[PDB]
Amino acid sequence: MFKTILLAYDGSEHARRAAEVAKAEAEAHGARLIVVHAYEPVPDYLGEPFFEEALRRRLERAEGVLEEARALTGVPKEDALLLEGVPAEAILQAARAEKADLIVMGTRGLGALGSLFLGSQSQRVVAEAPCPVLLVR
Amino acid sequence: MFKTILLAYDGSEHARRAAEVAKAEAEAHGARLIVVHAYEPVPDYLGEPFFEEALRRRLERAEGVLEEARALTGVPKEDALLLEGVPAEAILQAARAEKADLIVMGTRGLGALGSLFLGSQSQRVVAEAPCPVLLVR
Repeated sequence: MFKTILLAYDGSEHARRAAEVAKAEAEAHGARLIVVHAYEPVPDYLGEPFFEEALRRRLERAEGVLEEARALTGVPKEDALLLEGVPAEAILQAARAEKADLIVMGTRGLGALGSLFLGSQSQRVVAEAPCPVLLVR
Repeated sequence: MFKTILLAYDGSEHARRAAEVAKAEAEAHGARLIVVHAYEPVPDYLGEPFFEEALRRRLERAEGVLEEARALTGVPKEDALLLEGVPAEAILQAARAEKADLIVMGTRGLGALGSLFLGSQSQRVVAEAPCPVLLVR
């Protein structure tokens, strides 16, 4: 059987630190490490040609952030997932689908709303995760 | 150098599950596991002989809960600590003093006030911990 560590990464300093923690946990447990970056879609009230230009830049940056996480953790490309949607929901859906044993994530980052206690996306994952959550500042 | 995993234990089902997680983390990392149980003191407005009888029962139960955690994790007696005071503050003071690398704790338990999102003591530890926190339901 194998254990799976899921890292939520958004390019924030919190997430870089979470990446170092998740790499060490996967190595210590002999577990598979899956890295996920989730991005919200460009809003569709933008008109031509702005929508299309924003769609291209948004995806290119999202892929640049996920490539960074793959470079910091060393996981194969198939294990670095790019999900479009509400971040916490993407993370929780990946954790369920991958039968994750632990989700490692920064205390803050991942979305636009949060407090100095937790970002709104980390708080939703802590409330609904199907496995233990390792929070990293 | 050595890594230290600190387990907060209160005898709740959350804490029993956290104990299984903390035992596996210490084994996987080759880390020292310190188990802490914190209890609040008997209130001193109780009169004689009630105060003294409550003092004796409270300490005996606190030691029974900590012995349970030592039996579930296998740590030596010197590594199972019994602290009297506000739970989260005892936990955070132990984590600082023991240079903890991770605190593993249930999402709920440890005190008298909490919500269905987190107990008030887990929330304070998440807000102030000197290291990453691994929350376990």
